[PDB]
Formats: sequence, structure tokens, C-alpha cells
Amino acid sequence: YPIINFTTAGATVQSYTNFIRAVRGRLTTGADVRHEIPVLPNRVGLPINQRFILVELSNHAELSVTLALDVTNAYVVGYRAGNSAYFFHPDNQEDAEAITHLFTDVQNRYTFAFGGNYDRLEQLAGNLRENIELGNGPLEEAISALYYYSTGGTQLPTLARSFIICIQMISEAARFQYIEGEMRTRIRYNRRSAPDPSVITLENSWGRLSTAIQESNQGAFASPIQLQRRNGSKFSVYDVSILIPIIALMVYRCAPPP
Repeated sequence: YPIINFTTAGATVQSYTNFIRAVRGRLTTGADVRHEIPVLPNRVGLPINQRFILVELSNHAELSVTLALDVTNAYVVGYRAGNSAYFFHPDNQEDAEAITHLFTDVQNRYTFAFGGNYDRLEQLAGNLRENIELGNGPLEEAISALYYYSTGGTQLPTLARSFIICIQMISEAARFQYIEGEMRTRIRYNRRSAPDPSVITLENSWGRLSTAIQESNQGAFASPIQLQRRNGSKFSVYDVSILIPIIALMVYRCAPPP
């Protein structure tokens, strides 16, 4: 499986930008593009030898962890840290079988009893996304927390908070140029802030947007989708045009019309 590398150690807007770019390149094949927006590979009929990509994360503290993402949705399904690998609770027989193809030589394999969805993680973390800071520092720390989990160094709430940091700074950033942009800003000015309403709203609407777009009539949505700006004010989306600068990847929802 392909491996993309990134380190928080001396991270710059450029290093992070090159990183996210390489991830998108490994997530999509460039076969499916609609209205100038790349669509992730359809899960139906996808060979297992092309199912995942690995994201190796390192930090100034010289520690490393490797995240395993599913190319069909960019979701983080588990990670490896030294002699141990942990997987979120599979959601169906297919996914449970699939993950057995990852980190095949790790001494110890574990499968969490909870899922990797935000609702669950926030609950375990004891904080919502709107109250969990993002930036190079939080990522630096997250990497450390994931690494010391198997040795009893990381408490569950802190591990959950860590996943939430990694998922938004890697997967969400890959999905949205907008979100990638906010992270770049954080890195440039070395600031540590929780995600604003525009970020949360986008994170929550990825699937809907992907469908609205793909099911659109020449790019015109049947029904508008409500998003939020940074000051939390409402603003409707009726067309894919205004999303081109915003969404970088879509989950496959349907076949494109002729």
C-alpha cells in the first residue's frame, strides 16, 4: 500500500501543502471527475490491493505512527505504532475483512469496540469538535498520544481527542481545499484554534454535498444545502460552481449521467 509521509517537526505551509497534495493523488485515480471535482474510487468492485493508503506521521519528539485510510471515503480506519495496531470497530462484514489486509506483520492487532465517527469520539473525548484546538502543536501532541497508547501512557479521552485532531487535519483537509486552507493558516502563524462553523458545517455536509453535486441537473441542485460562514451566519448552496474552490474530493454516490 502507498505511503505518504509528513512530520510536524518544523512544518511549514509548503510542507503541509505538498503533503495534502500527495494524499489526494493517492486517494483518487483521476478517472472520475465531475464539474472539475475529483470523485473517490467507487467501493463496488474495488480490488483489495487498492483499498487503502498509509499516512506516516512523525513529530519533533522523534515518534511515529501510521494512519490507514480507506480510499473510498478517506476515512481513518486504524493506525500502527511500533509493535501494535488499532482498528476502529468495522461497520460491516466487508470492512472487517478488509482491515485484515493492513499492517499484516504487526506483533499485536487490536480492534476497538467503538466506531471512528465524530459523535462517538467526541463523546469519548469529553469535548466537541468546536472545543478541540487544531494546529501543528495539537497535531504534534496527538501523534505522541497515539504512540504511547499501547504502553498505558494515553488515557482514552485523550486518545479520542487525538484521533479527532488527526482526522480533521488529514482527511478533512484532503476533502476540502477550504479546510486545508484553514490548517495552512494555523501553521503559518503558528496558532492553535478550535474549528469555526464554516469548518464544522463543511465536515458534516461532505456526503450531502457530494450527492447534491453528483445528482444535480447540470450542476443545479434540486434542493439547496445550508452551510455556515465563520461568524456562524447561514448561506445557501444551490450550485456546484461555488463549491469548486471549496471541495477537493467527493465520495462516490452515483454514476455520472451521459
